[PDB]
Amino acid sequence: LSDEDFKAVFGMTRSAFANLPLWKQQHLKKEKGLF
Repeated sequence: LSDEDFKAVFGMTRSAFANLPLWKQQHLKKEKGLF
């Protein structure tokens, strides 16, 4: 994903996303249908 894609998809920056606990990364992806 591009940096702006991360912002559009997750409502936070790439680095912010990568800094979340893994359960939370997984949940934020799964609720959108992502892997």
